[PDB]
Amino acid sequence: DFDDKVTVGILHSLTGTMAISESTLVDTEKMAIDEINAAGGVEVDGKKYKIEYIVEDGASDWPTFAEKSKKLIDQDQVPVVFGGWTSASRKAMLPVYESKNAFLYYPIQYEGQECSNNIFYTGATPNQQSEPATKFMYEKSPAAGKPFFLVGSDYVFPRTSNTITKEQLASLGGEVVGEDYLPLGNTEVAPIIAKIKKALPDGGVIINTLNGDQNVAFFKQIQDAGITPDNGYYVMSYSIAEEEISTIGSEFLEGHYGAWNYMMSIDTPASKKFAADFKAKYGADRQVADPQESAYNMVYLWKKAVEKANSFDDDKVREVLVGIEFDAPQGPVKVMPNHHLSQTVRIGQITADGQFEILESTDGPVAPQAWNQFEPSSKGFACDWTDAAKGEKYK
Ligand SMILES: [Ca+2]
Ligand SMILES: [Ca+2]
Ligand SMILES: [Ca+2]
Ligand SMILES: [Ca+2]
Ligand SMILES: [Ca+2]
Repeated sequence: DFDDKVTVGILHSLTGTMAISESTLVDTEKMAIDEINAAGGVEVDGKKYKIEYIVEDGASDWPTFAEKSKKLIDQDQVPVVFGGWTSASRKAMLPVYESKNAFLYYPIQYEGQECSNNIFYTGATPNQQSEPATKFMYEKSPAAGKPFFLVGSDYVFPRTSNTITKEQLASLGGEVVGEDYLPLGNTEVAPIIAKIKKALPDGGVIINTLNGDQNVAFFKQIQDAGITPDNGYYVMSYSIAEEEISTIGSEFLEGHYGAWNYMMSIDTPASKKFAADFKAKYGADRQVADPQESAYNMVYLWKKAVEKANSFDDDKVREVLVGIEFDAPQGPVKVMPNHHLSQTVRIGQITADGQFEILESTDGPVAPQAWNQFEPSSKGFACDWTDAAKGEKYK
């Protein structure tokens, strides 16, 4: 059957405000592991290893993400941890993975402005998400030319994302008329609705960087207040997709937008097979979306790197993972010298049944910019972990 076992770590929020988003990632990672095990496992030095896993609950709590990371690295001695969602959770974890010279694989869309030697990324950087989204909302949406109002959670991802949006929209000649943050999990949206009505009396663009289940209150409250597509108000969201939409109800999201690398509505054999397999394993009701596709790819990229390294030692796997390619559900993906993923970019409008109608797509994959080329501190910097004269951040 198999010669031996390897145990990997899985670390995600199964409780608290982020469980709405992260719970389905554990199921997707498990599906990649079960597919790999059914195909014969991972081959190292002529021997077939079964992939086993340990799942730790990060509990929507950043200090918990750091403590569970110490446990998986030092107690369980896993060769990789698949995990994280919030940039807060990842920033709390980063010093653990760096100080122990370990390996986190992180799948979620984020702000960039980071290039850890101890982290690989499958989530969009801003040039693979928010930069094309900003341009599409300002030039092509029904609110083209109108001002932007920024709403997000009070932590590093939304604050950094919105800094980049402000520089970009300034360069396009657009205007920001509002920027408000809610504490993560906070459901009191009424004061921000009053600010939107005063700043955008004739409709416009709302950039949503809310993370986790406060999104439920946000979409329900804005609709009840008449901040709707029919009244000329369009939301572009970066941190929810088909799974969360299924929990909230598509009646609340129809006509709003998203920007992702994978969407369940991609009409390819690879996309249809991923969605069919997920539903066959976990139920007909179950969606797939970008966060899940990102998490799925992590497990297959890791497995391809191990087989090329002929080692589970993360020191060697991290070296060899740069340049690994995969025929993913979204299309072809490639791990770059900056530890991020070249990915295809899609703009979608949410339909009555909670799918994206794909309106804009790149002809092929876009190279990720870890260091943002709109933000003044990062302009002209890159990351390249393959060259000792380059590293984390060089001109
Ligand atoms: Ca739960
Ligand atoms: Ca190590
Ligand atoms: Ca991705
Ligand atoms: Ca309508
Ligand atoms: Ca870069």
